[PDB]
Amino acid sequence: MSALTLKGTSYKMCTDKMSFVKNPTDTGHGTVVMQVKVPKGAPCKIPVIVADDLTAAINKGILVTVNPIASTNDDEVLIEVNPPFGDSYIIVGTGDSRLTYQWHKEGSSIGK
Repeated sequence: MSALTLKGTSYKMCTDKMSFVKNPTDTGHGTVVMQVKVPKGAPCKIPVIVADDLTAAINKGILVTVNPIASTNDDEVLIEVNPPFGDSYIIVGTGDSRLTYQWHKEGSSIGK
């Protein structure tokens, strides 16, 4: 939700081929912890989104740590995210270059 900084407000997009160096994992502390990479051509404030739609038409979840910036185009980094209760797809990137990872939090379609 745009009630906090990094959600649809403004960023210099990454559009070169991103990846997870570590998939998101539910900490039980209210957070989902991942590692991500950018490879070349990309000065960017790395677009971290959370959706129900695989494309970030919805803009559900919050950045728990700082939203980082690729100042070397190969930059890779620790990020934590926070969905609300229930379903999500964590999304890393913009362009065809973006990836996603499915996560459900307790209380909608499953109990954990």
